[PDB]
Amino acid sequence: LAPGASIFRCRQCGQTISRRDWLLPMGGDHEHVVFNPAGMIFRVWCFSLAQGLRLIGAPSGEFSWFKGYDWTIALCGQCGSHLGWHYEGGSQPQTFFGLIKDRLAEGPA
Ligand SMILES: O=C1CC[C@@H](Oc2ccccc2)C(=O)N1
Ligand SMILES: [Zn+2]
Repeated sequence: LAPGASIFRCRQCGQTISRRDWLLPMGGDHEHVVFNPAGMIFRVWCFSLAQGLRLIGAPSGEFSWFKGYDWTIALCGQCGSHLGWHYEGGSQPQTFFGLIKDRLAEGPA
């Protein structure tokens, strides 16, 4: 009854992005802490599915945090906030989203 932790929205604008139900335990955990080559740390949650994003450019394998996957930058389709990455080109699953947990807001359906 009345769950308050069902939907993830863009923290900056409220755009609908994903659901707790769609969390994906990649390598046995949904949470992955990673750094980019600029040394920025991200707490990434893996989702099987997401919506309301805009995927920018073509995939790159360069410095992929997930073995066998190529990444594309995922912006909030509404406000342009960088919310994470779409991963593709791999196996089991072929694709998923790695979203930056602190750039989302969790709340009711
Ligand atoms: O899996 C990923 C996705 C983002 C990616 O960041 C950059 C990669 C190359 C150059 C600049 C940033 C990364 O390090 N790993
Ligand atoms: Zn947004």
